[PDB]
Amino acid sequence: QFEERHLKFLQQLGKGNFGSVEMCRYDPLQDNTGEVVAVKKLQHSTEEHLRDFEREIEILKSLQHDNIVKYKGVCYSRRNLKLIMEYLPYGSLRDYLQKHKERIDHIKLLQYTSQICKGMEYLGTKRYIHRDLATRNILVENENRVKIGDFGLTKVLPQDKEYYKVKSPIFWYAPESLTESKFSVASDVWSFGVVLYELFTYIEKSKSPPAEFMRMIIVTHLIELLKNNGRLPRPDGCPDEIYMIMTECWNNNVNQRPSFRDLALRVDQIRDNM
Ligand SMILES: Cn1cc(-c2cn3nccc3c(-c3cnn(C4(CC#N)CN(CC(F)(F)F)C4)c3)n2)cn1
Repeated sequence: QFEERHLKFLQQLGKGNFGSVEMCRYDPLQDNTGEVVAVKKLQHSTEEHLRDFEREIEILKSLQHDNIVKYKGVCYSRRNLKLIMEYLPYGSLRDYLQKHKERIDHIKLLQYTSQICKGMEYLGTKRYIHRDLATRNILVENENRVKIGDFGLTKVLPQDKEYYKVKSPIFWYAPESLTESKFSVASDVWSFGVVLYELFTYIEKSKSPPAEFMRMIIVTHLIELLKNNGRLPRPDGCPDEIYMIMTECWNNNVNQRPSFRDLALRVDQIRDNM
């Protein structure tokens, strides 16, 4: 339990469609000497958004893993519920890699890739489908650790099904998520391939998945493009096996995409060889 009176707004960290993350000092002693935390809150007073936010909070609370942002608790002002989590001083991987592209080499990129795989494999064991796997949702803990930092779109698989139908980051979506709104471990694997692309292009704005797909061309055009095996290009200086991994994640057939256990095995091998 966290007291609103002891939660001191420090700075804006990020913003989404219906939420925002802030850096706060949590100090019961009242002299700004306590612990710095990250706080997620909703933008406005809504019921459909609030119901989704409560489900998201219970999803995060249920997760305990080295590569998943740590849940700390909740803060009530009932409405207006706030999610308290650990603050990761280096911020998003999307921004971090854009800022330090000169200093980060392929071994480091493969270290981050492996950790994303491990975090994803753990989601799988819980039957959770992330649905929003992108570098913007990965946070940097330190130079040797990244964590999946947001679960706003995360769904729980039905007990008897390998997919969840929910009626959007379209440039990261698998074809069946675009055509049939079907989300699975396999569509999270497709999105992982897009993350691998993002990392090996060092977040070059002109080479981003929206930039590239729009040049190759909206949901209707993207469906046709993917059906005709239009794909993101090979990033400049890409190691051969990393491009083959991307290609395999992007198979139109759900059943021919690799597993997260196997991606972790393959990425660790490519990294060890270099
Ligand atoms: C120096 N520095 C540190 C940070 C920092 C630290 N932390 N520690 C926890 C979370 C963050 C974040 C952060 C930024 N964006 N995000 C999100 C995407 C994701 N992970 C979640 N948000 C979703 C919505 F709540 F806004 F809806 C966007 C999170 N930024 C920014 N600059």
